[PDB]
Amino acid sequence: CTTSKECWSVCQRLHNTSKGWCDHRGCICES
Repeated sequence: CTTSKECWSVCQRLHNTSKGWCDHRGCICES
């Protein structure tokens, strides 16, 4: 990631979800 904003196009481009934020384990994916 860069910040929280690179987890907004991660599971939206893989699955069918929306937003996210970045922790030090990876990207969080919220619907």
